[PDB]
Amino acid sequence: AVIDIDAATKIMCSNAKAISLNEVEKNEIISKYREITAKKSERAELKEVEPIPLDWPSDLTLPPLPESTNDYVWAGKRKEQLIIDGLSIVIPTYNRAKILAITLACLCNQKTIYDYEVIVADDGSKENIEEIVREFESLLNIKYVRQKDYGYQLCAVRNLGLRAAKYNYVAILDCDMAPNPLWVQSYMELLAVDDNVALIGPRKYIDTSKHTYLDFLSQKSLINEIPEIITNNQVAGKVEQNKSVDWRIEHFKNTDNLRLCNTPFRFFSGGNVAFAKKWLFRAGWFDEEFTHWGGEDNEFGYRLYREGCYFRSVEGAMAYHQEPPNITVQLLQQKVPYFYRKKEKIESATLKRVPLVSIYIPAYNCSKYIVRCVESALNQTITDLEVCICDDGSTDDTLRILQEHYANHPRVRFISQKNKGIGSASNTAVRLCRGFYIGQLDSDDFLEPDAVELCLDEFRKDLSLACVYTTNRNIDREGNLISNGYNWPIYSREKLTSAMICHHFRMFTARAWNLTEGFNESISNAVDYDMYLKLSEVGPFKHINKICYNRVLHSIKKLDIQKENHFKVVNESLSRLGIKKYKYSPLTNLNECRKYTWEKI
Amino acid sequence: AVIDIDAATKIMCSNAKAISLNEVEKNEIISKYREITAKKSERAELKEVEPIPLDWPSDLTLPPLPESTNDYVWAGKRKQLIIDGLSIVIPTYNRAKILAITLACLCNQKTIYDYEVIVADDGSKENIEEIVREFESLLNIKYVRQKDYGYQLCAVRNLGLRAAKYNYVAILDCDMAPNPLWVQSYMELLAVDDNVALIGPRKYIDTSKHTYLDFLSQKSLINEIPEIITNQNKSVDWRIEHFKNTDNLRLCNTPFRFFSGGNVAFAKKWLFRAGWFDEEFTHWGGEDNEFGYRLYREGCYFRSVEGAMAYHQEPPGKLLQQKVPYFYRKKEKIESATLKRVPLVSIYIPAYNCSKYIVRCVESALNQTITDLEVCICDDGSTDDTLRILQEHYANHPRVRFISQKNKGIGSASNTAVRLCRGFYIGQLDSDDFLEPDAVELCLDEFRKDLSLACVYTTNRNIDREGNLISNGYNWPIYSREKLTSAMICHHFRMFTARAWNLTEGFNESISNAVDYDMYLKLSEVGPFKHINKICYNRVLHNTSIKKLDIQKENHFKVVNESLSRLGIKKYKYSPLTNLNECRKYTWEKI
Ligand SMILES: CC(=O)N[C@H]1[C@@H](OP(=O)(O)OP(=O)(O)OC[C@H]2O[C@@H](n3ccc(=O)[nH]c3=O)[C@H](O)[C@@H]2O)O[C@H](CO)[C@H](O)[C@@H]1O
Ligand SMILES: CC(=O)N[C@H]1[C@@H](OP(=O)(O)OP(=O)(O)OC[C@H]2O[C@@H](n3ccc(=O)[nH]c3=O)[C@H](O)[C@@H]2O)O[C@H](CO)[C@H](O)[C@@H]1O
Ligand SMILES: O=c1ccn([C@@H]2O[C@H](COP(=O)(O)OP(=O)(O)O)[C@@H](O)[C@H]2O)c(=O)[nH]1
Ligand SMILES: O=c1ccn([C@@H]2O[C@H](COP(=O)(O)OP(=O)(O)O)[C@@H](O)[C@H]2O)c(=O)[nH]1
Ligand SMILES: [Mn+2]
Ligand SMILES: [Mn+2]
Ligand SMILES: [Mn+2]
Ligand SMILES: [Mn+2]
Repeated sequence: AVIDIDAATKIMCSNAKAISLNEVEKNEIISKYREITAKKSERAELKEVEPIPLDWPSDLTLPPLPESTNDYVWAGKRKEQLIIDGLSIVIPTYNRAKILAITLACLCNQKTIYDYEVIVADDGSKENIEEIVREFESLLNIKYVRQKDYGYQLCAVRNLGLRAAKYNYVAILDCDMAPNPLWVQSYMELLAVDDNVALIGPRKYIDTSKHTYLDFLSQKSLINEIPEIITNNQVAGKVEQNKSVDWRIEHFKNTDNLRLCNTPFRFFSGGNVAFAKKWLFRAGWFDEEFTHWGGEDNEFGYRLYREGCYFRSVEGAMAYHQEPPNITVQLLQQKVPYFYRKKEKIESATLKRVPLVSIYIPAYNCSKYIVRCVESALNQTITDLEVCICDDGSTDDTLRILQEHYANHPRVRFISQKNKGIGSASNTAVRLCRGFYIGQLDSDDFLEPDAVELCLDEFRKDLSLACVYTTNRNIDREGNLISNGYNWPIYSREKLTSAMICHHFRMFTARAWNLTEGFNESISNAVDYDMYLKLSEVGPFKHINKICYNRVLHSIKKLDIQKENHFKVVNESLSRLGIKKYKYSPLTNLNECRKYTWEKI
Repeated sequence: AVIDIDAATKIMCSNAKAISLNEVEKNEIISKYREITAKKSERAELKEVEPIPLDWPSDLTLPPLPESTNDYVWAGKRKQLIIDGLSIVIPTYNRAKILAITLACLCNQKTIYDYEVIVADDGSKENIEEIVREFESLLNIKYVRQKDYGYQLCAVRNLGLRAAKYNYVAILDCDMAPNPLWVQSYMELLAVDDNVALIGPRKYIDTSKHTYLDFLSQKSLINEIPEIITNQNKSVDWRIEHFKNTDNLRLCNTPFRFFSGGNVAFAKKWLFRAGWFDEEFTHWGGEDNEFGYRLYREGCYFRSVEGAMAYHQEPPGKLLQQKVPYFYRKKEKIESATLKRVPLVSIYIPAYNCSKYIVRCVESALNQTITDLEVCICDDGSTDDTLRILQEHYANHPRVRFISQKNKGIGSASNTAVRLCRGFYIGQLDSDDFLEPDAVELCLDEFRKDLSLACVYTTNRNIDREGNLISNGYNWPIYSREKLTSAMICHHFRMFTARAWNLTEGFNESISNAVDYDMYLKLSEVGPFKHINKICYNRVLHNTSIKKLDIQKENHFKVVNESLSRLGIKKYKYSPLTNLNECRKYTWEKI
């Protein structure tokens, strides 16, 4: 032999090539994998303690957490000016002019206080769409965008309009989705209060066939009067017809309009939605790689979620789908890791467009202990992950080593930058990660073969979890054991705002991270505590009591005053919670002391 | 019952009003101003020195400044982008036959970069869609349309630019038939340096005799057709004469004057940075010229390309002053003065607990020999009432604008105050200090005398927190970059070009002190400085600094210099010649 890349990854690339590597080889490598990721994290010393420090004030109560990952009421509380100009409404159209007409009519009948433009988006229609639009030029503040015919390009056309949209609030409407008179108002009135929430309107099905667009401009309510169509469903051999309905509405009333749902994107359907345009630049636009089978909605909604955008249902946004003359799970799979992606076995397992996990690593001068650091994650029971490193202007071979090692690794990705400190390094690396579950791994340390896996099981139990940390063992730079890391048994916010109990190896929901101000780039240290204190405000944490992190154990007078300094700021900075009646002051005037006192002000 | 604002402004807010003020009420106000501003800055002590620090390494030569504010070659040297392609927004209004010919010419483009054609239709009566729809199987053509609500050129240009999907855009009046090497000539340059906007030359020709089809088969006809006389010996792009003297503008200092939305190409990033086209316009110009100005102010460069020739087809039987002070603005007197929309000058004041000395500050800016000036104050999360003072003082002032943010250092307040300013000439004014009534004028003069000039600065005399004049401020007789890179010789009052600033990284929001020395150092690289040897600044002198902080002060200092490691200097390090903390003596260690 000589040198190489992990077997974990080796197998996936093999399972990929349509030309089967000889079983004899494949097996030999799989085994080598199985044995290198065989050890199991060893549980830790079972302790016993005071959940919420007694010293903790009995008049102080941190702002209650959110009741789910999409709880927008709680998001509303989070205090923290905007321009409420108008609502650019994009209507994707492929022929059906006589219908776009009706939809344009029901858009003339809008009783709202907001300015709204209608952007008819034509994706290479055959019928003459511009003819229609011109007819309305005298009623709506209408615009027309067109792209040539090159297939089914809804995502592409959706993008044109949204691009053409001039306001800060966009809305999307299939050309067959006739809004009700209160559509604009309903969306806008909510987008004006919270712009971090993507309103989703419901729908009903109507056979608008017996009418022309004139009937609607006339009867400015006719749209709410036309009977919902009926469906001839086949139930076990014999026919059963019922009133076709929006399958989502049932779910809407059972989640308080998705305020409690932990997977709102499952209901996001671009045929009638509204949101702040800023999100397009944050989570991207509709994926044009999607064919007519769909998935683009969920996949888009997912990325909205992964950034921190919320989801909400509006009844005032009811749209009417005009009657046109199964296995979605296999469509997301690749681009939506979170809820949908299920584990494959190394044998049949294969690389993923978007990894389920992203191990970020801030690296500065971690010369020799960095190739050990990266393989400690590439060699994990969870094969569906990636490693993103950020060279913080190392003054040593670090970066050079990363290249002659990972410059072509399908599962590793780095980025160099001029040294800006540890707070930054991270932001840069985290931003590099494309996965939903994100863990921390410093340069000189290294993990345990099932660290990531162990955390992953905890996220799956409570999809409300924002973070999950394990415990660690203090290690010799050389690699020798010399202690077991501090391990506070149970997690609670109070204990956190009293002492840094988030032992190392941490894992957080990218969405949760995005709901935070990110890493603090102006402090020499206390970076971890800050980030994780910030996280505690976003959601609950879960601690596993096993040793999954091997940490190297690596104080000149003046310095110290900084450390003490930083530590207390962090807790104070947590004024974010709108807490001003107290203050976490030191109790002593010593450097290495951490004893604190809740002095009132 | 009496109590109000200030003079100069008072008048301006009048000369504007539509009710003739009793010349009496007025007059006195005018004397107020005159005597309140009739003072002039006394010359500064005369010193004799040696221009370049005699310690300057012979083998150290500072990278040469640009030859003109728009020297894109220099810019080029200084120092992965996604070169997706070109988005060509073609503003259309009928002339459907001409469009067809133009589109036909874009079909014959010989280039390697990918491109798209967005037809921006501003209320055409004719069937533009038909023409677009015709060129579908030849061009990636998108077609956008807005209703006829008048002459909305800018409007439509923006609609299209918004619809652009690539990182590079281009505009071409519906009748501007591009030459075969157009798209290429632009991308070629755009891919190497996206901080320079490309201006294309034109030619007027007769097109009626043809049909868009001719140009499709005769891929080389638009070049053979004869120039005519549009409404010498024929009609010629007046700009072309200038394009060959200024070395394609590389030497021009008012490049925004040759900017046409009929034939240009630039990095879309600019729309997002200098603003889009100003829809507040009517039937003619100003836009091309005003948008270009803004670009200019945001550090953009203008370079006329030749290969981007375009042919202006002949039609069938068919304002600025407010927003542009750098060139056109005319220093007009007070009694007939006014409030210009876009100001010519802006004064930024980082504020932090200056409650006791702030009104005295802001005021002085207004009470200047200059009328077209503004003040942009940024309260850096003051603890005291600073903010309230400002509020109930200028919360309505038609020449003052302020803002609040949690205290984050001086390097931040600046980057925020300056980022707030709207004028072209920016001057620094510290809260507790106060300027002389003619300092914005003096500086303003020097700038008039030279446009290569990036910054002009005077000198000052120190003051007692209260007002008692203490000692006269330091003064280096003559400027030079080599000197500033050896010790802060850039005294206080300091005015620099908005553009200059924009060519820099702004203030350092990470250093307790030296910020000042870091900006004018960052600036000294972008352009030349002029030094007015007259006292125009009165700065308070606040006392006792305990050793510890004095330990970082000297630290920052040196860092600032070295930090000017952007000049690509790798062999020298500006180190100390003493471990003492308040010492500033240096040595050039050859590394
Ligand atoms: C009520 C509902 O479940 N609506 C969704 C459903 O559409 P539907 O299954 O209701 O079919 P549909 O034809 O109404 O959806 C087509 C929508 O896409 C447009 N179109 C169609 C063909 C074309 O070549 N270009 C084009 O832009 C057309 O303008 C219309 O707005 O499934 C789609 C999957 O893509 C979208 O997620 C729709 O929002
Ligand atoms: C190459 C050139 O010399 N261009 C400038 C010159 O054009 P011209 O004097 O040649 O004016 P023009 O008749 O070519 O019209 C200018 C452009 O505006 C468009 N248009 C016209 C009327 C309308 O209601 N909507 C509309 O979009 C039209 O398609 C054309 O693209 O002077 C104008 C003053 O405003 C513009 O600065 C043009 O950029
Ligand atoms: O300017 C820096 C300094 C440190 N680090 C990294 O931040 C982590 C923590 O710092 P270090 O090991 O030096 O001490 P630690 O902070 O680990 O206790 C390690 O990844 C360092 O490699 C960094 O990215 N940039
Ligand atoms: O946290 C601060 C501290 C000061 N300043 C402003 O910084 C400028 C210079 O501050 P300082 O007084 O320290 O500078 P000096 O007056 O000492 O030159 C003054 O206008 C202050 O009002 C600020 O914006 N933020
Ligand atoms: Mn449909
Ligand atoms: Mn370490
Ligand atoms: Mn013209
Ligand atoms: Mn001061």
